[PDB]
Amino acid sequence: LNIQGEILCGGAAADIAGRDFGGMNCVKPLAVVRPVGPEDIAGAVKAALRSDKLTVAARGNGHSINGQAMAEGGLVVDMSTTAENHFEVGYLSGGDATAFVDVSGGALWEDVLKRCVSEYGLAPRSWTDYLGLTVGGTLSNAGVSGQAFRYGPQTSNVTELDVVTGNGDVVTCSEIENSELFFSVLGGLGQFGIITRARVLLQPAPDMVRWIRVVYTEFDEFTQDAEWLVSQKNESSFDYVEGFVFVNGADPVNGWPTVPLHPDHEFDPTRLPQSCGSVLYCLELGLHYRDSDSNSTIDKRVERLIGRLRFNEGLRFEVDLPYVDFLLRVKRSEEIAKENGTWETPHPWLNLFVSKRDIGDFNRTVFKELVKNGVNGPMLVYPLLRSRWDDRTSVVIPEEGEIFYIVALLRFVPPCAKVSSVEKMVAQNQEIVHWCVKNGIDYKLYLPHYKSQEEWIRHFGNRWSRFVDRKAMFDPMAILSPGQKIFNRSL
Ligand SMILES: Cc1cc2nc3c(=O)[nH]c(=O)nc-3n(C[C@H](O)[C@H](O)[C@H](O)COP(=O)(O)OP(=O)(O)OC[C@H]3O[C@@H](n4cnc5c(N)ncnc54)[C@H](O)[C@@H]3O)c2cc1C
Repeated sequence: LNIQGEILCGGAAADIAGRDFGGMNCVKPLAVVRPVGPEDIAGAVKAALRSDKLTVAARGNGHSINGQAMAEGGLVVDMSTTAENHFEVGYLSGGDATAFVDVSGGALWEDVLKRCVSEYGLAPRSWTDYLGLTVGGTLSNAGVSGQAFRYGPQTSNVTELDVVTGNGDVVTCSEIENSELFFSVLGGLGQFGIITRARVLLQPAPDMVRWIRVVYTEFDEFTQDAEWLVSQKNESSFDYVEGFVFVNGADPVNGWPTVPLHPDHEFDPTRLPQSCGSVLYCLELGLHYRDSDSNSTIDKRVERLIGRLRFNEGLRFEVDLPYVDFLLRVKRSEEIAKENGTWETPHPWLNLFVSKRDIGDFNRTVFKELVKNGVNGPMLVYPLLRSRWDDRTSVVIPEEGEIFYIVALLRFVPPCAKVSSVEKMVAQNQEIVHWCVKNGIDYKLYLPHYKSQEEWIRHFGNRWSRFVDRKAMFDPMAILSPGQKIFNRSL
């Protein structure tokens, strides 16, 4: 290995690369690599290829839950040291997106957002909720948030990547050049190569955002309205659709206090009808607009667009704050988080896609019964449109329906809870997964984590052969991101 950066063994370095946000694994590698670029990364890969047991896993921000970015006794590539390696904007006359910003696979989304807006007036159009995540990390899964119904997830918003494959080759790919690789890497859980650069689409950045949260007590009403809103003609309705499932109680972390947006308007439960479940549903909406716009004009447009929603009057919270605060709103929960001690404890989260034909059986038992007291955080569930997603990528979504729902229990661990707590949480996630498999629920996990081949073959379904062909082509010794646990390293 010939590297310009600094390698670290043991101590705090190995310690950190041995932990993640989920807090359930501490797998130590032989070393941590700091690549000053693609060659240092290819060096790491090739060392593993000649070696007897070393593997190779790129790390982004560590946000993962189950150790997918770890390499027991192998190499971890600290992509963090390649973050500022790219920032080149170009225009697209091809209609659709305006420009692009070739950015490093190691760049963080929040920093990208700031620089892009604080010097150019352009922004990517498809995001994730949390921005303290890397470009390569989210592009290796899908990158989903509230703009995906309109623009697809982040993997649908890249037009070129530089990748260091499991063969050690440093390559640039797109739909045209080295295409099978391009599509393999997108959503491919780090299995076919490390993403050092991505060509991320940019649209003109909006000025402002009207942030809305309204409340429903009836699911099929909340779900019918949500589907109706995301099914509207492009740019005729909102620019953000979200929402969750909170408990029908005062629990400041699981209940109605988690709904309002600003401190001067709180949730008055005396507006809820007597015949509502132990849980209510919030619909979360975001409308983009320019600061030159007259408030009376904007107010009239919002009423127009919300005029056909069946929520409950008197339980529709809203605020108008700048596009950038609206996008870093997750920093608001990261704060309460640290203030309450759980931002630091284990997070045995649950994330999944449950197609429309099956989301119904989910609110029935899961939300209203299994986790009716909440999981100590948000419980999202917004609809999406399969049409926006390209089946050429390595991504995996439900088998049937032009509309599927993204799911995700944002489980936290109160500082009090015994360690037995995290076991019951994991156990309950496994149970939900069991309940879905046993009832033939067409669900698939997002950020999937399985420990057996038979679970991975089922998850990939008819695309398992393709996932195997791509592996045999781009990482035949199976040295890449072995922590995903889909393929075992070569003997
Ligand atoms: C509270 C909370 C909220 C969340 N909200 C969202 C959300 O709104 N949207 C969303 O999409 N996700 C969300 N997630 C999941 C989260 O996005 C991921 O764990 C996180 O983005 C991982 O990102 P990372 O950048 O740290 O990379 P990693 O955790 O390191 O994960 C990416 C996988 O890719 C590999 N990898 C890392 N960098 C590269 C690279 N450059 N090239 C190739 N492979 C690489 C890793 O080894 C790993 O196997 C949330 C998680 C939590 C705990």
